[PDB]
Amino acid sequence: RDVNQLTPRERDILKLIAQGLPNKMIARRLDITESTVKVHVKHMLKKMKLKSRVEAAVWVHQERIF
Amino acid sequence: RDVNQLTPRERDILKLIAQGLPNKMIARRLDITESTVKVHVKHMLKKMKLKSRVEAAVWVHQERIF
DNA sequence: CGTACCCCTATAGGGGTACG
DNA sequence: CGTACCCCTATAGGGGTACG
Repeated sequence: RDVNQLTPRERDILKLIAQGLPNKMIARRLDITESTVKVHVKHMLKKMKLKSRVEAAVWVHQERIF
Repeated sequence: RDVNQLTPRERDILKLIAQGLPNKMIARRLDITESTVKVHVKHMLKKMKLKSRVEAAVWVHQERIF
């Protein structure tokens, strides 16, 4: 499970997720549609082999990735 | 925002959420139905003024509640 | 309090295609 | 890659009643 294997934008989303933001807020924050955010989210989840955004949030904090 | 304001069972749920577990898994781990888990989660969220289980997980880690 | 439902809407997520 | 949608099911959440 390596964070370097993610694309920049995927790391942008993971960071906002780890801060507790719902997809709609992440979209407004990055000024892109929720649709696009949701695409990055599932790509990130599959790559990192995580089952949900909460697991990604927890993982990011436990492993102090950011 | 104080963790002591929650009931014991609500802290039980909060801990499992901060470990990234979905409600169904929390029910099986605690040996209660998913319905009951959802009640505790709902109560916990309102009392702690959190908008989602993700904010609850992120809060627990940032403030090192547990 | 903790248990376990009911009702409903909102959010998330997993597959796909398409195109600068 | 990043964008933005399509499809769908799954999960989450907010209100309620009930009862030992």
